[PDB]
Amino acid sequence: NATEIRASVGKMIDGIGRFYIQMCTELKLSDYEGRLIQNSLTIERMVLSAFDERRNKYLEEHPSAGKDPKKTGGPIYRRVDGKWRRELILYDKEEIRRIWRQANNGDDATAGLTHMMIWHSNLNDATYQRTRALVRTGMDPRMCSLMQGSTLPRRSGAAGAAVKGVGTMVMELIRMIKRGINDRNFWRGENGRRTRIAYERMCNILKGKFQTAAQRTMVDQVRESRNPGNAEFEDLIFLARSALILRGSVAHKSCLPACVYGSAVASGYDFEREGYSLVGIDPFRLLQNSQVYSLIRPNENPAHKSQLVWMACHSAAFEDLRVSSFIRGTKVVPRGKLSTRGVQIASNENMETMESSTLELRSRYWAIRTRSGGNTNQQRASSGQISIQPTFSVQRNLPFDRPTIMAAFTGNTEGRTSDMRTEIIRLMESARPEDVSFQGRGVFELSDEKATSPIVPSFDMSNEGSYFFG
Amino acid sequence: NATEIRASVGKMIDGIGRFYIQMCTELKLSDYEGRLIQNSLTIERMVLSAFDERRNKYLEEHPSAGKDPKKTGGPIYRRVDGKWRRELILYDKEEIRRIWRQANNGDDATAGLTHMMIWHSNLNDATYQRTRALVRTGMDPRMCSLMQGSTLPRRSGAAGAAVKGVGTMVMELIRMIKRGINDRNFWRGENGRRTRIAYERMCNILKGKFQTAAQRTMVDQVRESRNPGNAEFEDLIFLARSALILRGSVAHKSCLPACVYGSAVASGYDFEREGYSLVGIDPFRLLQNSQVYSLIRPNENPAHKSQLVWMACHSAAFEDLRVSSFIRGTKVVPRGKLSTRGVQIASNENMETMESSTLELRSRYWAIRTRSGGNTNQQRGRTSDMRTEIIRLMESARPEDVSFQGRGVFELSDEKATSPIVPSFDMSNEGSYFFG
Amino acid sequence: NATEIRASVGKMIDGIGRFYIQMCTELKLSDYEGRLIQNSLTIERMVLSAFDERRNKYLEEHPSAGKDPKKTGGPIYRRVDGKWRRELILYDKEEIRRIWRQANNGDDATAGLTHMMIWHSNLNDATYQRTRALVRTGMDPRMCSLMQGSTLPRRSGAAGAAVKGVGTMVMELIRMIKRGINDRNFWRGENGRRTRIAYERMCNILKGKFQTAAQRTMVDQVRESRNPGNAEFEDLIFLARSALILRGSVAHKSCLPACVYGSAVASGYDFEREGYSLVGIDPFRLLQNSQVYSLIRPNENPAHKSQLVWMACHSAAFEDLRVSSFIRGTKVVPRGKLSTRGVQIASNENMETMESSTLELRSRYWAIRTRSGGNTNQQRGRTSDMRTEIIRLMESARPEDVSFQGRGVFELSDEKATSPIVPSFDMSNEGSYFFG
Amino acid sequence: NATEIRASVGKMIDGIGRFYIQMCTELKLSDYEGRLIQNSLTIERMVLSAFDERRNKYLEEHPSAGKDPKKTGGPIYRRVDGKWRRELILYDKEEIRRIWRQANNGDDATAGLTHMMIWHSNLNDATYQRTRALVRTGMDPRMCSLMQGSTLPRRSGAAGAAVKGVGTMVMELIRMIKRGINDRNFWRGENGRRTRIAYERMCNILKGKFQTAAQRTMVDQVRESRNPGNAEFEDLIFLARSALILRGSVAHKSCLPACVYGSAVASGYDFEREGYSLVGIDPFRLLQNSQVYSLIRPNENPAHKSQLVWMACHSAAFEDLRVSSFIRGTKVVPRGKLSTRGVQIASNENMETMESSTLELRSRYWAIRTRSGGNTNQQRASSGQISIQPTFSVQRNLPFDRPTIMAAFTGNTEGRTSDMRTEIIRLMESARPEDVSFQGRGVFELSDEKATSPIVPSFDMSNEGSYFFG
RNA sequence: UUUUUUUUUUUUUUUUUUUUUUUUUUUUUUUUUUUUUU
RNA sequence: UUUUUUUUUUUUUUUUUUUUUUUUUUUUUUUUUUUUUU
Repeated sequence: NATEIRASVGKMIDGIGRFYIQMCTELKLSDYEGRLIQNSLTIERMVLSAFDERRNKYLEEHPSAGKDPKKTGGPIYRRVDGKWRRELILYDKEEIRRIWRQANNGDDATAGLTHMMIWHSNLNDATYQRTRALVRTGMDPRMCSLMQGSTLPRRSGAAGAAVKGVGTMVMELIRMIKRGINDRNFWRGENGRRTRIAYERMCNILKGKFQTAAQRTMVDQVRESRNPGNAEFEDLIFLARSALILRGSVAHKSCLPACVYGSAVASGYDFEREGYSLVGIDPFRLLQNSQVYSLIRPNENPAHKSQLVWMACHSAAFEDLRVSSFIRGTKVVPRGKLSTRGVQIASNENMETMESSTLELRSRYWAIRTRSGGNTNQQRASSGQISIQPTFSVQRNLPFDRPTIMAAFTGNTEGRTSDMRTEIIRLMESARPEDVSFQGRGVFELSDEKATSPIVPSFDMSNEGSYFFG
Repeated sequence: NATEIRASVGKMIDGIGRFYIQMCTELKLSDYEGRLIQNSLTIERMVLSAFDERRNKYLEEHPSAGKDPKKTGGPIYRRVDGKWRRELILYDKEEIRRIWRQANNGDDATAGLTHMMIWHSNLNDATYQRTRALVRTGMDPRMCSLMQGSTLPRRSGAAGAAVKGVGTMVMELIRMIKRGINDRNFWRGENGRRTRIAYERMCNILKGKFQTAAQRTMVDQVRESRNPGNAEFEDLIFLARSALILRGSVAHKSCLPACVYGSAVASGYDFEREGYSLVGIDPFRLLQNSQVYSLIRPNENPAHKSQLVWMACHSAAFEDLRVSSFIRGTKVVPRGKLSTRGVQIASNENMETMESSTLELRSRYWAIRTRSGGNTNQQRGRTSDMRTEIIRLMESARPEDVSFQGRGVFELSDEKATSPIVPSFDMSNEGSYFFG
Repeated sequence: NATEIRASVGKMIDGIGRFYIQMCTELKLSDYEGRLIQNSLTIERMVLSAFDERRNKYLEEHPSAGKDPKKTGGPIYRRVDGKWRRELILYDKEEIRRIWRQANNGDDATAGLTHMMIWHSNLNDATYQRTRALVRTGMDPRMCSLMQGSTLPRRSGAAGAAVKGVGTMVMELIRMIKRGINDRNFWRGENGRRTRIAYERMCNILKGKFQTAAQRTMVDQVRESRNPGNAEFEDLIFLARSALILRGSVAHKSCLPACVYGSAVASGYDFEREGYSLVGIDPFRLLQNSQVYSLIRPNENPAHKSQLVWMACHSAAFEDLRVSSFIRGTKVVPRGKLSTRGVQIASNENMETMESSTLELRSRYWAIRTRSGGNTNQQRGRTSDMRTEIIRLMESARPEDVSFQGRGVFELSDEKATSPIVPSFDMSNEGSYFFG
Repeated sequence: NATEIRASVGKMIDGIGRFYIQMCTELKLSDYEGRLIQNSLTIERMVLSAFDERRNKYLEEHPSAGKDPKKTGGPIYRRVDGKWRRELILYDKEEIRRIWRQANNGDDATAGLTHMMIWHSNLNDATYQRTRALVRTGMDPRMCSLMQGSTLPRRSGAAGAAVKGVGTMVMELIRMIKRGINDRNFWRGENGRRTRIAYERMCNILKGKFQTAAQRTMVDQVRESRNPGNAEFEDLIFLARSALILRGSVAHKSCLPACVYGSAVASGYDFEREGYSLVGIDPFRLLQNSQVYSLIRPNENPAHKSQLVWMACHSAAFEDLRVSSFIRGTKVVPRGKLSTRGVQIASNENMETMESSTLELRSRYWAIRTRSGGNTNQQRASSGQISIQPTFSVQRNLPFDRPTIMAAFTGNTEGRTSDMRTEIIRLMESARPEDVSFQGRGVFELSDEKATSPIVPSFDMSNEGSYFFG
């Protein structure tokens, strides 16, 4: 059943919106100031810093960074008669802990935490990607497309684990492998057992993420190494560059600004009654009647800022630019010529230059965002019979597929790293930049609610560039 | 003597046909509607749901699935002036229990039950095979050929046990082994004793099914493990992949549609007098003058549907395609390019698109279907030592060894197995593989 | 350092004595009634029934035994002008929980709980030993001497675990082994893991209790059996009958009546300041100026009752009678001819016959009670190979080997263990055996 | 609790009495004829022949003995104006089966069957004992005292098994041993397994019956012989002659004539309400107001017949004659000079000589009949310590009882047949014909109901003879 | 001439996947900024 | 200087027993009668 999931997510987002309402009440902010992305961003880093129970425990025993008992940051932006001023207001965690507890009807609301931290990961992926760490591990900077959910820490649950990219897992596992190579950390102690456990948990997340059997089997084989040394490093680099084309089925969770939920809840649009969805039309239509204000530099233009905000909201920064333009209806400028900077404001930037203005989020069309992959790799061992059974008593031969009969019996087991790299190469050669994907699905219009009739897009606009970076 | 067996099976099928006659009388169906496979299929799931005494006892204590006191399903298809309509008519078990009791002259007729449930297993094997469960147990999907009688539950008797495939038994035993591994279920209690008993019963069924001494001995030694753990899992997987070539002597019971028997009985062809057989010419000649109507989708073609129905009737879906074509006289299309779907109709499919038409069951020739193995086998401490002889026998095996010496395909006009004709195919590599 | 342990035990017993003072205040009992053992006994079963959190949780889900929400028993004995009357006054646990919490300065005082439950175990061992269970497990009734701390449940900590006898652990482990033999209880579930854990905890307690390397090694090897069946049963019976002579180093915790502590605390003798000890002179000198009243049957004599009470207080019921007589200065009658019964009074006994009188606890001498073994041990693939060395050590053992060299019995007037006097008994065979 | 057992036995005897009422109704017998022991005796052999399901199955496949489809015997005695006549009326089993089924409220009433068959065993033991079979097995005729419950077949349950004597079990086991010696009957077949099972069931019944540990252990040891040959024969004969003095705790079930229950039930004395007991005062007071008529030969005297009937009712034929006389208040004549014959009438005896008269069952006193033994054997291994533990740290010896320490360790196990016969002989020598038993219990008066105050009997009447046979 | 046993929740939307899927903590990092520098 | 874990019904009439204890069938016997006879 899907009604229960819809009711649960509706209750969750209703609690989130009511917490936004109460923060607006408590902060004594104006109507316009309640529609600013920066305030929600700072408040949500406060949120994560209050539920980072692991870091809370680590910092209680580590009283450093000067005045840091329980309070961090808090750069609240406020309006005086047109001008803007930032105040470093410090909030302790504990009162906000209870205000959450009262906001979700006595519950912890950790799922909502996962969605906000994923949405921060989405905005981070949209704005800046780290080839710095990608080459710190030595991997080439060609794979920036697989840094989805990179900023997400381990503390997130299965829902958070679903949206993390393959390359994010590759980076996380190489970090552990390099740490275990630097020092003899895999001893029989509890630390070794726990890092082992986290390792197989991340690995079965990986093998769940993939779709074709060959990569799943080679990930299974990679596990057989009890002592991760150097060979597994290139093994999993080969895994990553195979996933470049043999991409994993990674979900795309549609989270929206802290305000958008608050404005919707304030108007009385209860999500529990009519139901809510995270993949369907829902986050699209809530943005159809949403007003958002944002802060812009004197050199920054708002036209690219709105498009980057739409990137961050719908996590489409790693998609084809042409498709995003089609849903937008307007051309989406790649990051090469974006005359804008990061959404977040540096702590040293002055305030006389800063100017607030609206953001455009309206899109002409809407589409479903499933956690599926492209259809192209379909040529190997077609599932079929190997033996036959005599039904009629007729003097005839019994056809046996002998060369596979030896293959099943071989000797011990089967499957290797380079052996399977051979089929990786074969499949890559079979792959073409022409294979059309997502057959049977199309882009839909806003006026339709039940997915009745789509329109098939068709682009012949040469080589405008389907590459957000470079 | 063979006359007594023939008389018994003739009486049984006569009772079955008379029950078909009475259901036709009671359902107020027309002559054409009495020749529909779907009606017989639904009625026979009603049959199994009425004699599933174990499930009856389990569901009486488990009142779930909404309105389910005694009645399940019942999608009866009916004609209005060319068009078709399904009615969800619910029948309770008990009245049909007594109608059976009166249909077999006061007897339970459990053997007939076994043949109908086997025929459902035959149609299921013909239509869809489950690599889903085959890989749920982790076994590779290369052995779909040994899923014969897979849908058959344990409740069937020895006659039902004869036709179940080796792979079906492998799946059933691995299920029990995994259940005993998940929890400490082999205690000295009655449950452990009874599952133990069922285990040796299934195992001596297995060792009866095989023919060569080596596999019988290794099955004997697999029994010596009082605690089935993980090693026996690969042991019996090796047994299965050895039976891939060293196939077991599994019977092929020739059951026919619920209607075919009813039409034959209605015409007055008493089977007790002239005798009946389940392996010989009998089910062939009854189909020589049988008319069958069936329901077909607007995209489905009837040409492949008739061949699939012949598969289901004669359980030849696991045989060589070339031989089935020879008896048919027409080419039999493998499942790779069958532009058809399952015979059974989904509960949500609309009725304006559905169209009824005849099915062809005539075959140019007839052949005996014995429960023997290929002549190639006659030409040829732990489990691994015997695995060595398994490997050497597999190496000795060739894809050239001709089997079934001294037997041939026969013509319809002959009744006493007088003179056959030797077939000979040189048509390259058309493909002797129904799947793939 | 030993000062911290002395301060801790002094604080603990001071809290216990202050709780006794407050119960005397709250119960409105007279001065004489505050010196009765029966009242303290009933109050301390109330104590254990209030901290038996496991049983509290088990009984909250199990509302049986009629009126048993939170209150059990409570047979308070009171005096009217010489005569005696029992009232079944029921006290709930929770208020006494907070009165404890206020009695130990906001602490739970679980250690004191361990000492009171051990002292109940000491009195139980002094009064009655169960050959009933000893033969329920089938072990012979010759080993009644190793039933020390038998009544102690698992809930006690390491201090409680120290005083439990070897035979008590043998009984507890055989109970678990028989339970695991009756049903397949060692599955991979959490229950099996937890019983496994309790098993190695009890086993390393066992191997800590022993002194010679051979028995420690054979206990180590008994662990190697992942599935405890029947062989381990006789293996650990052999372990027990080896510990009959190769005794384990089991402590003897010197706990005293609930009143004795209360009278001492009431007089103002703070134990924190001057320090307190559980093994040294301390419990001896507190009894040198302690007055105790007790209830006696019209047929029971008080002379044997006082000696049995001294047994219960100092846990000397399993020691040689001659030594206990030497410290007493008077002959100690063995249980064979004790014309007395159990200290506790049956729920049906009438009250007109019951008579209260003093008890004598004065002893002429005092001695240290260490958790060591006899000096005789220092003078000296499977389980059977080590059983061979067990047999040869038993043969090397003699009933003549004198133990405890370098230590002696001391006089009361000395406080710092200056000069002892060596005892010497030549009084034939008076009988060094409390039972039989 | 004892109330439930009392209610169950009361319901059972109420059903029995109501069945007696209905048989009196159906047989068209007079009031006097309903108080005849012979009619109840014949009817109860009909009862056992109707529930002997094993024999029913054996005789259905064995149609012999002429006219014997379902009907056996049935010598009903009737009065014509003073004279007596027997009619061989044949009743089939099945209708009486349903009349029972309706008499116990839809139940089978097998327990009542056990009590009636035990009461037949009691009367048989009172009247005639078989030294014929006792010497057929070769055992001497000195042990006629242990033939209690000898006629009881195996079909009885645990309640029936409790009252069977030790010698009865000895005879039953020797029969099986001789059968297994004559032919190789202990094969691995089902028959051998089932006779094995019956063997250990009879043996743990035996070891439950005994009281002293030595005989229990030697019975345990006798079991260790997987192939019962000749040695076990003398082994169990030694067991029997040891039980001659070391008697087993065998119960004495107090069943009464078929009529006595019927007369009590007919008068309206419901046993369910006031409760009923099988060991206490109950069967005594029901006989205090019971009238019984019986058939007597022209040479037989009724005075000894009444005493023999009291023997049969209370199963006191194996007790001391002096005690039975004390409860009677009149001298009880031993079987040596009883000028009477068996209660049952031979099939050929004429009817002109037969005369009916009353029977006396009144007793001056009453006593409890427990399933306990005599107190005398109490001198062997007095349960006591073997080791000591040092409580005080004193320089002293550690007393160890070494000769028993070797005995526990010995080598393998311990206990034999002749080895234990040695302690049998020692105990027999310690036994005396003077040891008084049953201390703390006494004979009671009729007027008391709650066992308040007894009177101690004392006999100094020389050697009148405490031996019913000889 | 070879045979009707029952043990705690499954399945006809469909033909080779999906299963209604989840808050763990170990010795110093990061919002001056967008692909280097430590 | 060595430590509070919980898994389906027990126990203070009392000191070494008792445990509220149960319808299985395998090849020919027995009521002339009470200790022989086959």
